[PDB]
Amino acid sequence: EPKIHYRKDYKPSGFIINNVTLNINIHDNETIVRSVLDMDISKHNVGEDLVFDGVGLKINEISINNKKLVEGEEYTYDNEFLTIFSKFVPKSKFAFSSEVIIHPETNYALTGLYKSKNIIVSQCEATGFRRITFFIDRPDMMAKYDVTVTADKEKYPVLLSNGDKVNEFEIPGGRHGARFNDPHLKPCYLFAVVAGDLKHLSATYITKYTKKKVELYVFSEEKYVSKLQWALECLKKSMAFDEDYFGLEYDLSRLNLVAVSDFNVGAMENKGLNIFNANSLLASKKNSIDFSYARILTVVGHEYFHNYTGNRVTLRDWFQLTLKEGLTVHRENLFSEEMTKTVTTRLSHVDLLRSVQFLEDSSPLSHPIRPESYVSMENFYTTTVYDKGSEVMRMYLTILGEEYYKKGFDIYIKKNDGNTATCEDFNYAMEQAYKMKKADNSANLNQYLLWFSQSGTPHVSFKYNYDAEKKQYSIHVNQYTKPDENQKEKKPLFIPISVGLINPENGKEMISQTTLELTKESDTFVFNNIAVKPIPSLFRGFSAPVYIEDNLTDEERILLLKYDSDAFVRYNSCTNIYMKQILMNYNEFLKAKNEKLESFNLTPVNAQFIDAIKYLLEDPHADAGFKSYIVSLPQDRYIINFVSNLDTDVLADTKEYIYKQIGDKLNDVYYKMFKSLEAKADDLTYFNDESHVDFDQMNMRTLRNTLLSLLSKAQYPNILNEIIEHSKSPYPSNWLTSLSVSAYFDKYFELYDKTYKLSKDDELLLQEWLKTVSRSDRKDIYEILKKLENEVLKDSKNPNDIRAVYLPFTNNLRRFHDISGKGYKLIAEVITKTDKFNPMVATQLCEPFKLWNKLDTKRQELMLNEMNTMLQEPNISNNLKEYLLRLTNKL
Ligand SMILES: [NH3+][C@H]1CCc2cccc(-c3ccccc3)c2CC1(O)O
Ligand code: NA
Ligand code: NA
Ligand SMILES: [Zn+2]
Repeated sequence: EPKIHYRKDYKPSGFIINNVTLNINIHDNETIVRSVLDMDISKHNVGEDLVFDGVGLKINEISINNKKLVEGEEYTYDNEFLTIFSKFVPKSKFAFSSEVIIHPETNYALTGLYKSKNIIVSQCEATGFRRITFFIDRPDMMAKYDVTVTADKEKYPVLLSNGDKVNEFEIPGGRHGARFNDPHLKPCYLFAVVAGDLKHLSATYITKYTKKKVELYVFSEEKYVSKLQWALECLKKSMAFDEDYFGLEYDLSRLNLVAVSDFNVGAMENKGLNIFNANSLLASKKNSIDFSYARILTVVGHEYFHNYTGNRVTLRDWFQLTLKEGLTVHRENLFSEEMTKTVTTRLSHVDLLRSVQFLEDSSPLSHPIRPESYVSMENFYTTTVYDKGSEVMRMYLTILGEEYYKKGFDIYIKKNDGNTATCEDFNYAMEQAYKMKKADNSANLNQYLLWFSQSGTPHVSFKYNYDAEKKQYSIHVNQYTKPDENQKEKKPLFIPISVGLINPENGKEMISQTTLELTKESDTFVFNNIAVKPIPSLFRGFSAPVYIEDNLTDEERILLLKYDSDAFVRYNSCTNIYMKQILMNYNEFLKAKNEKLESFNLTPVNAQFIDAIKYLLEDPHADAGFKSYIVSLPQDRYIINFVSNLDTDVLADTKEYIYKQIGDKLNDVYYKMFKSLEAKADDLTYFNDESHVDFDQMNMRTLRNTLLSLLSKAQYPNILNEIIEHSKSPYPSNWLTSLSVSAYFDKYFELYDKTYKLSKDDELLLQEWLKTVSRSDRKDIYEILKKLENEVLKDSKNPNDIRAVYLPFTNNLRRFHDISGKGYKLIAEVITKTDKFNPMVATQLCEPFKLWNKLDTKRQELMLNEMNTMLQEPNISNNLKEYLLRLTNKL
C-alpha cells in the first residue's frame, strides 16, 4: 504494498488555497456541495499537475476561471484523486470551482459528511474533508472559509458552521439557509457543519483581559436537552483555566458544542464548533454513572484547549500529531487535576499509560510519539501519541518548573500563532526557557528530542548505599531501552526523577523534594547530611514515562505505602508488592501445570502487607479515592508487561489466589467499611444540581462499589442482602454495580431485567448497561452476548452500541482467552462484519489482539490464525489491513 507516507519526505505544496467558499445544499437523498477555491501558485511550484484529494465524490462539474473542464482532455478522476493537467493550470491567481454530489444518509463510516440519527454532521480529521469536496487535504494548506448551508427548515431548523453567522435567509419550497464566516486561517480538518432539530442551553462569558463577550451554546437532540448543563459548566471552567494558567483567551464571538449519537472518537475541536460523542458531552445524575462527569470535564476541556494547541497553532504535517495531542492532553490533565483536587485524576492517567500504552510500546505496533510513516493516519491516533505524548509534554514542566514552563509555552504559542508548527518548534521554545532557568546560553535540549524520535519504554533501575559515619547517601541509577524494530541502537534519554527521602523511623521527609536529571546511561547522585538510612521515594508524581525498578524490599515498600507523602509512590510501592507476589505465584502455578504435579506449594501473601492495607483502610482520615487503588491488583494489561508467553488461565488462578488470601484476612474489614461509608457516599446533596460535582464523594462510592465486588466474589455471608438493597439506590453507579456483583448469585438475571428496565429509555444509560453486562463475570457470558445481540444490539451501526457489547467482554481473562479460541473467533467475526461499514471502529475492535505475541504459544497461534483470516477478507479496508499487517510483523 500500500501507499506509505514518510516523515522525511515532507515538502511544501506547489499551490496555495487562500479562500474557500462553500454551498452545502442538503436534501433527503443527496447533498450537493458547490465549492470555489481561490488559489494561487506557490514559490515551490515547478509546473506540476494540480492534484486534489477527493474520495467518493460524484462530479457534476469542475471549472477553472469560469470554464468547465472536461474529463479525459483536461482532467482525470479515479474516485480518489482529481488531476488537472498542468497545461490547463494557470500561472497566477485563479479560481477553481466544482459541484459534487455526496450521500451523508448512507455514510455509515462516520467520516466526511454523515447522518447521525436525524442530525447531519461532519468529521474531517484527519483526511475526511476530501470526502465532502475536492481539496489539497493536508494540514499545511491553510485558508479562510465562507460557508453557506441550506436544508429543509422543518427537518433542520438549526444550521451551524465555523465562525460568525453573517446571514440567515428563507428559500422557496420550505427550505432555509445560513451563511458563516470564519476569520481564522485554518486547515480543512477543522471545518465542520451541523444541521438538525437541535435544542440548546446558552450562557455569556466575558474574557478576563480583553473583556470580549462570548456566547456559549451547547446543543443536543430534544430528548436529551436536560443533560447539557454539566458540559456548559465544564466549558466555563475550561475557559477560565486557560485564562488563569496560560493567559489564553477565546477568539470568536461564539463557541458551539454539539452532541451527536454516532461518533467514532470522543470529540473534535472544529473551530468554534466542537462536536462530541454524546457519551462525552451529556449527563444527568439520575441517568448517568459517576464516571460520566470526569469524562465530560476531560473531553470538553481537551477540545477547548485545542483552540490554541491545534487550531491557532496547527500542524505542518500529520507526523507532528503529538504536538497538538500530547500537548492538549497535558493541558487537560493540568486542568482536571486542578478541578477535581483528587489523586484519582493523575493516578488514573498513569494506570492507563502503564497498561495500554506500555503494552503498545512493547508490541509490534510500537512507534515513537512522532511516527516515521503511515498508510491511514487514523491508525496513529494512539495512546502512544496522546498519552506518552502527554507525559513527554509534562516532563518539560517538571524540568523547568511552573514559571519557566509558562514562559516557554508562551514563546511557542506567540511565535507560531496563525501558522503551522512542528515538534522541533515546541522543543525550541522550551529550550529558550531552559537557557533562562539554567542561566546558561550553552545549555540545550537536543537530547530531549529523543523523546520524540525513540520508541520503547525506558527501564530505570536503582542501587543504594548509605555511609552512617559520613551521613552520606547515594542513589545509583541506570537507564536502558530495549532495541526494537524502530531503532537497533537505543540512546539514553533526559529523564527527570522527582525524589524524596523518607526516614523509616518516623515517616518524615529528610530532604526538600528534588528533581534529579539523569542524562547518561547511568549516574550516581549523592546526598550529604542524611542522618539515618532513608527509604527513597522515587519518581514522585510519576515524573517520567518509564518502568521503575526500585530494588526495594517489601518492608521498605510497606513503609512508603503507609508514610510517604506522594500518592503515586505510595500506590506504586503497593503495585510493586503485588507484582512480586503475582510473578512468584504465577511461576508456581505454571510449574505445577507444566510438570503435572499432584501437589505443590504457593507462596502466601505477605502478612505485613495485608496488615498495612487494613491500617490504611481503617484510617477514617485517609482518602477514599486512594483506598480503592490499594485493594485491587494491577491490571492484566500491566501484568503482561512482566511475563513472556503468558498463560492467561495461570494468571487467572494467580489473581484469584491472591485476592482470596487477602480477603480471608480482610473481608470483615471490607464489610464494616462498606456499611460505614454508606451515609456520606450516598448522600443526596447536589442530586438536582448539574453545576456541581463532589469528586471526593464520588470516590467514596467507587470505594464502596470496589469493596462490594470483593465481598460478592468471596461469597461473604448474606452479602446478597446488601446487593439487593444496593440495586434500589438512586445512583446509577450503585444500581449498575449491583448487576455486576450479582453475577456470583442466582439473582443475576432478576437484576439484569430490573436494571435493563431502568436503562432502556436513555440511549447512553442503556449503553452503560450493555457494558455492565458485557463485563459481568459470568460462566455463561457467551450465551449472554448472544442474548444482547438478539434482543438489544440487533443491527445497530452505532459505534457506542457495538463497543459497549464487545469490548468489556474482551477483558474477561478466563472467558475471552478460552483455550478453544472461541473468544478470538467471536471478536474477529465482529471486526470483519464492522469493517464493511465502519473501518475505524473495526480497527478499534482489534484492540485485544495487540498483545498476541505476549501470550503462550497456543494462544499466539489461535490469535494469529484469526488475524490472518481477517486479512484474507475481500475488500478489507486500508485501515484494518494496515493495522493487522503491522501487528503481525508484515509491514
Ligand atoms: N483531534 C481529535 C482527534 C480524534 C481523537 C482520537 C483519539 C482520541 C481523542 C480524544 C482524546 C482525549 C479526550 C477525548 C478525545 C480524539 C479527539 C481529538 O480532539 O484529539
Ligand atoms: Na438504532
Ligand atoms: Na440508537
Ligand atoms: Zn485532541
